[PDB]
Amino acid sequence: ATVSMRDMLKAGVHFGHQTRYWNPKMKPFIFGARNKVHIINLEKTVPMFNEALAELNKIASRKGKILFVGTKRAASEAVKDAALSCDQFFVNHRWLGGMLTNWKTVRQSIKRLKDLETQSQDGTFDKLTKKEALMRTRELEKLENSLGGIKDMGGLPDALFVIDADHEHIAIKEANNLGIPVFAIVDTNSDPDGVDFVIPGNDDAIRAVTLYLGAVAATVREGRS
RNA sequence: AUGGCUGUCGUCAGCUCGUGUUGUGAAAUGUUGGGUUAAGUCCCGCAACGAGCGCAACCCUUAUCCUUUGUUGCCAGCGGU
Repeated sequence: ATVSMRDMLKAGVHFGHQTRYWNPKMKPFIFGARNKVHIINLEKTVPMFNEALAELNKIASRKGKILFVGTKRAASEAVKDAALSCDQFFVNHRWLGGMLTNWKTVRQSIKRLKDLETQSQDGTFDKLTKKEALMRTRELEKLENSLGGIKDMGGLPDALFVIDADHEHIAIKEANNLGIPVFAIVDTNSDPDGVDFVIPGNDDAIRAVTLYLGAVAATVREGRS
Protein backbone atom coordinates (compact mmCIF):
# COMPACT_ATOMS: atom_id res chain seq x y z
CA ALA A 1 0.00 0.00 0.00
CA THR A 2 1.42 3.35 -1.12
CA VAL A 3 0.17 6.84 -2.03
CA SER A 4 -0.06 8.23 -5.57
CA MET A 5 1.34 11.44 -7.05
CA ARG A 6 -1.77 13.37 -8.15
CA ASP A 7 -4.02 12.24 -5.29
CA MET A 8 -1.79 14.11 -2.84
CA LEU A 9 -1.69 17.03 -5.28
CA LYS A 10 -5.43 17.59 -4.89
CA ALA A 11 -4.83 17.90 -1.15
CA GLY A 12 -2.14 20.56 -1.55
CA VAL A 13 0.96 18.75 -0.33
CA HIS A 14 3.23 21.03 -2.38
CA PHE A 15 1.91 24.21 -0.76
CA GLY A 16 4.35 25.40 1.89
CA HIS A 17 4.71 28.50 4.07
CA GLN A 18 5.90 31.98 3.13
CA THR A 19 9.52 32.44 2.10
CA ARG A 20 9.88 34.51 5.27
CA TYR A 21 9.93 31.34 7.39
CA TRP A 22 11.67 28.74 5.21
CA ASN A 23 14.66 26.79 6.52
CA PRO A 24 17.73 26.80 4.19
CA LYS A 25 18.51 23.17 5.10
CA MET A 26 15.77 22.08 2.68
CA LYS A 27 16.95 23.56 -0.62
CA PRO A 28 16.94 20.05 -2.13
CA PHE A 29 13.23 19.85 -1.24
CA ILE A 30 12.14 23.08 -2.95
CA PHE A 31 10.65 23.28 -6.43
CA GLY A 32 10.09 27.00 -6.75
CA ALA A 33 8.01 29.93 -5.53
CA ARG A 34 4.49 31.02 -6.48
CA ASN A 35 2.89 34.11 -4.93
CA LYS A 36 5.80 34.59 -2.48
CA VAL A 37 5.22 31.19 -0.85
CA HIS A 38 7.27 28.03 -1.33
CA ILE A 39 6.38 25.04 -3.49
CA ILE A 40 7.53 21.56 -2.49
CA ASN A 41 9.18 19.33 -5.11
CA LEU A 42 6.99 16.24 -4.71
CA GLU A 43 8.88 14.12 -7.25
CA LYS A 44 11.49 13.99 -4.50
CA THR A 45 8.82 13.26 -1.90
CA VAL A 46 7.11 10.12 -3.23
CA PRO A 47 10.34 8.09 -3.29
CA MET A 48 11.47 9.49 0.07
CA PHE A 49 8.03 8.63 1.45
CA ASN A 50 8.39 5.04 0.26
CA GLU A 51 11.86 4.22 1.60
CA ALA A 52 10.38 5.21 4.95
CA LEU A 53 7.16 3.26 4.36
CA ALA A 54 9.19 0.20 3.36
CA GLU A 55 11.18 0.57 6.57
CA LEU A 56 8.04 1.18 8.62
CA ASN A 57 6.47 -2.02 7.29
CA LYS A 58 9.59 -3.90 8.43
CA ILE A 59 9.26 -3.09 12.14
CA ALA A 60 5.48 -3.52 12.05
CA SER A 61 5.87 -7.17 11.05
CA ARG A 62 8.31 -7.68 13.93
CA LYS A 63 5.58 -6.33 16.23
CA GLY A 64 7.44 -3.22 17.29
CA LYS A 65 5.77 -0.14 18.74
CA ILE A 66 5.26 3.18 16.96
CA LEU A 67 4.11 6.57 18.23
CA PHE A 68 2.12 9.24 16.39
CA VAL A 69 2.73 12.83 17.54
CA GLY A 70 0.56 15.86 16.81
CA THR A 71 -0.02 18.90 19.01
CA LYS A 72 -2.06 21.22 16.77
CA ARG A 73 -5.87 21.29 16.79
CA ALA A 74 -5.94 21.47 12.99
CA ALA A 75 -4.74 17.85 12.94
CA SER A 76 -5.10 16.78 16.58
CA GLU A 77 -8.11 14.51 15.99
CA ALA A 78 -7.17 12.96 12.64
CA VAL A 79 -4.24 11.31 14.41
CA LYS A 80 -6.56 9.77 17.00
CA ASP A 81 -8.77 7.68 14.72
CA ALA A 82 -5.67 6.86 12.67
CA ALA A 83 -4.24 5.26 15.80
CA LEU A 84 -7.60 3.56 16.41
CA SER A 85 -7.41 1.72 13.08
CA CYS A 86 -3.94 0.19 13.49
CA ASP A 87 -4.43 0.09 17.29
CA GLN A 88 -1.01 1.61 18.00
CA PHE A 89 -0.05 4.36 20.46
CA PHE A 90 -0.43 8.12 20.14
CA VAL A 91 -0.34 11.52 21.85
CA ASN A 92 -2.68 14.11 20.33
CA HIS A 93 -2.85 16.98 22.83
CA ARG A 94 0.40 17.93 24.55
CA TRP A 95 3.87 16.41 24.47
CA LEU A 96 5.25 16.31 28.00
CA GLY A 97 9.01 16.66 28.11
CA GLY A 98 9.89 13.19 29.30
CA MET A 99 7.73 10.54 27.64
CA LEU A 100 10.88 8.81 26.41
CA THR A 101 13.89 10.04 28.38
CA ASN A 102 12.03 10.31 31.69
CA TRP A 103 9.98 7.15 31.14
CA LYS A 104 10.91 6.00 34.65
CA THR A 105 8.77 8.86 35.97
CA VAL A 106 5.76 8.76 33.64
CA ARG A 107 5.49 5.01 34.24
CA GLN A 108 4.36 5.61 37.83
CA SER A 109 2.17 8.41 36.49
CA ILE A 110 0.51 5.58 34.57
CA LYS A 111 -0.41 3.62 37.70
CA ARG A 112 -2.03 6.82 38.99
CA LEU A 113 -4.40 6.58 36.02
CA LYS A 114 -5.25 2.86 35.98
CA ASP A 115 -6.40 2.47 39.58
CA LEU A 116 -8.36 5.71 39.18
CA GLU A 117 -9.92 4.26 36.02
CA THR A 118 -10.99 1.01 37.68
CA GLN A 119 -12.32 2.67 40.84
CA SER A 120 -14.36 4.95 38.58
CA GLN A 121 -16.15 1.71 37.69
CA ASP A 122 -16.68 -0.12 41.00
CA GLY A 123 -18.53 2.84 42.48
CA THR A 124 -15.93 4.48 44.72
CA PHE A 125 -17.13 8.05 44.19
CA ASP A 126 -20.52 7.20 45.70
CA LYS A 127 -18.52 6.27 48.80
CA LEU A 128 -16.27 9.35 48.83
CA THR A 129 -17.05 12.94 49.77
CA LYS A 130 -18.41 14.97 46.85
CA LYS A 131 -15.35 17.25 47.00
CA GLU A 132 -12.91 14.34 46.78
CA ALA A 133 -15.19 12.89 44.11
CA LEU A 134 -14.76 16.24 42.36
CA MET A 135 -11.00 15.97 42.87
CA ARG A 136 -10.51 12.42 41.59
CA THR A 137 -12.76 13.10 38.59
CA ARG A 138 -11.27 16.40 37.37
CA GLU A 139 -7.79 14.86 37.33
CA LEU A 140 -9.12 11.89 35.36
CA GLU A 141 -9.96 14.04 32.33
CA LYS A 142 -6.58 15.78 32.53
CA LEU A 143 -4.57 12.54 32.65
CA GLU A 144 -6.59 10.65 30.03
CA ASN A 145 -6.23 13.64 27.70
CA SER A 146 -2.47 13.91 28.30
CA LEU A 147 -1.12 10.35 28.48
CA GLY A 148 -4.29 8.38 27.81
CA GLY A 149 -3.20 7.41 24.32
CA ILE A 150 0.00 5.82 25.60
CA LYS A 151 -1.64 4.06 28.56
CA ASP A 152 -0.93 0.59 27.15
CA MET A 153 2.59 1.16 25.80
CA GLY A 154 4.44 -1.14 28.18
CA GLY A 155 7.83 0.48 27.71
CA LEU A 156 9.48 2.40 24.88
CA PRO A 157 8.29 2.41 21.24
CA ASP A 158 10.54 0.95 18.54
CA ALA A 159 9.61 3.89 16.30
CA LEU A 160 7.95 7.30 16.34
CA PHE A 161 5.92 9.24 13.77
CA VAL A 162 6.02 13.05 13.86
CA ILE A 163 4.15 16.00 12.35
CA ASP A 164 6.10 19.23 11.72
CA ALA A 165 9.51 19.00 13.40
CA ASP A 166 9.49 22.78 13.85
CA HIS A 167 6.69 22.98 16.41
CA GLU A 168 7.44 19.54 17.86
CA HIS A 169 11.23 19.75 18.14
CA ILE A 170 10.93 18.69 21.78
CA ALA A 171 9.95 15.20 20.65
CA ILE A 172 12.70 14.74 18.06
CA LYS A 173 15.37 15.77 20.57
CA GLU A 174 14.21 13.04 22.97
CA ALA A 175 13.86 10.25 20.39
CA ASN A 176 17.50 10.61 19.34
CA ASN A 177 18.69 10.23 22.93
CA LEU A 178 17.27 6.71 23.16
CA GLY A 179 18.23 5.50 19.70
CA ILE A 180 14.78 5.39 18.11
CA PRO A 181 14.22 5.85 14.34
CA VAL A 182 12.21 8.97 13.49
CA PHE A 183 9.69 9.36 10.67
CA ALA A 184 8.55 12.96 10.35
CA ILE A 185 6.57 14.98 7.85
CA VAL A 186 8.83 18.02 7.99
CA ASP A 187 7.30 21.21 6.60
CA THR A 188 9.29 23.72 4.53
CA ASN A 189 10.07 25.91 7.56
CA SER A 190 11.64 23.23 9.76
CA ASP A 191 15.17 21.85 10.15
CA PRO A 192 15.05 18.14 9.15
CA ASP A 193 18.58 17.29 10.33
CA GLY A 194 17.28 15.55 13.45
CA VAL A 195 15.15 13.12 11.45
CA ASP A 196 16.39 9.87 9.90
CA PHE A 197 13.66 9.42 7.30
CA VAL A 198 12.67 12.93 6.27
CA ILE A 199 9.45 13.52 4.34
CA PRO A 200 8.83 16.97 2.79
CA GLY A 201 5.28 18.27 2.61
CA ASN A 202 2.39 20.24 4.10
CA ASP A 203 0.23 19.43 7.12
CA ASP A 204 -1.78 22.59 7.83
CA ALA A 205 -4.58 21.13 5.71
CA ILE A 206 -6.83 18.51 7.30
CA ARG A 207 -7.08 16.67 3.97
CA ALA A 208 -3.27 16.57 3.77
CA VAL A 209 -2.67 14.65 7.00
CA THR A 210 -5.43 12.16 6.16
CA LEU A 211 -3.24 10.92 3.31
CA TYR A 212 -0.31 10.30 5.65
CA LEU A 213 -1.40 8.48 8.81
CA GLY A 214 -4.13 6.70 6.86
CA ALA A 215 -1.39 5.11 4.78
CA VAL A 216 0.59 4.54 7.97
CA ALA A 217 -2.47 2.84 9.46
CA ALA A 218 -2.45 0.62 6.38
CA THR A 219 1.18 -0.52 6.60
CA VAL A 220 0.81 -1.44 10.28
CA ARG A 221 -2.13 -3.70 9.46
CA GLU A 222 0.18 -5.30 6.88
CA GLY A 223 2.71 -5.84 9.65
CA ARG A 224 0.46 -7.11 12.43
CA SER A 225 -0.98 -9.56 9.90
C1' A B 1 33.58 22.15 72.95
C1' U B 2 27.93 20.06 73.27
C1' G B 3 22.89 17.57 74.26
C1' G B 4 18.08 18.85 75.75
C1' C B 5 14.98 23.15 75.76
C1' U B 6 13.66 28.68 74.23
C1' G B 7 13.46 33.41 71.81
C1' U B 8 13.79 35.24 66.82
C1' C B 9 12.75 36.85 61.44
C1' G B 10 7.39 34.71 61.39
C1' U B 11 2.08 32.16 61.67
C1' C B 12 5.69 35.43 57.08
C1' A B 13 4.59 31.85 52.81
C1' G B 14 7.77 30.01 51.37
C1' C B 15 12.05 25.86 51.43
C1' U B 16 13.93 21.50 48.85
C1' C B 17 14.49 16.53 46.56
C1' G B 18 14.41 12.23 42.79
C1' U B 19 14.43 11.74 37.34
C1' G B 20 14.70 14.13 32.70
C1' U B 21 16.61 18.54 30.33
C1' U B 22 19.93 23.28 29.19
C1' G B 23 25.07 25.05 30.22
C1' U B 24 32.53 23.58 29.90
C1' G B 25 30.97 25.04 34.95
C1' A B 26 29.06 27.58 39.34
C1' A B 27 23.94 26.46 38.39
C1' A B 28 19.26 26.75 35.58
C1' U B 29 14.55 24.36 34.69
C1' G B 30 10.28 22.74 37.79
C1' U B 31 9.20 27.07 41.97
C1' U B 32 8.60 31.49 35.55
C1' G B 33 4.22 33.19 32.93
C1' G B 34 -2.03 34.84 32.62
C1' G B 35 -5.68 35.30 36.47
C1' U B 36 -6.75 34.28 41.58
C1' U B 37 -6.36 33.40 46.85
C1' A B 38 -5.29 34.73 53.73
C1' A B 39 -1.67 31.02 50.93
C1' G B 40 4.23 28.36 45.22
C1' U B 41 -4.41 28.01 47.15
C1' C B 42 -6.43 26.44 42.58
C1' C B 43 -7.08 26.15 37.01
C1' C B 44 -4.84 26.76 32.29
C1' G B 45 -0.26 27.35 29.77
C1' C B 46 4.80 25.68 29.71
C1' A B 47 11.16 21.03 29.01
C1' A B 48 9.36 19.79 32.29
C1' C B 49 7.14 15.10 35.04
C1' G B 50 6.24 13.82 39.93
C1' A B 51 7.46 14.05 45.34
C1' G B 52 8.41 15.85 50.36
C1' C B 53 8.52 19.57 54.66
C1' G B 54 5.18 23.44 55.04
C1' C B 55 -0.46 25.90 53.65
C1' A B 56 -5.39 24.13 54.33
C1' A B 57 -7.77 19.78 56.80
C1' C B 58 -7.92 16.23 60.91
C1' C B 59 -7.65 18.71 67.19
C1' C B 60 -9.84 21.86 71.55
C1' U B 61 -13.38 25.59 72.57
C1' U B 62 -17.44 28.80 71.42
C1' A B 63 -22.32 30.00 68.37
C1' U B 64 -27.95 26.19 66.85
C1' C B 65 -30.86 21.88 67.18
C1' C B 66 -31.79 16.53 68.31
C1' U B 67 -31.12 11.99 71.04
C1' U B 68 -29.62 9.74 76.11
C1' U B 69 -29.41 10.52 81.63
C1' G B 70 -31.67 13.82 85.97
C1' U B 71 -28.14 13.91 91.58
C1' U B 72 -26.56 17.76 95.59
C1' G B 73 -29.10 20.43 89.23
C1' C B 74 -33.87 22.85 87.38
C1' C B 75 -39.55 24.80 88.29
C1' A B 76 -43.56 24.95 83.52
C1' G B 77 -48.51 21.75 84.09
C1' C B 78 -51.16 20.51 89.65
C1' G B 79 -51.41 20.82 95.81
C1' G B 80 -49.50 22.38 101.12
C1' U B 81 -46.69 27.26 102.38
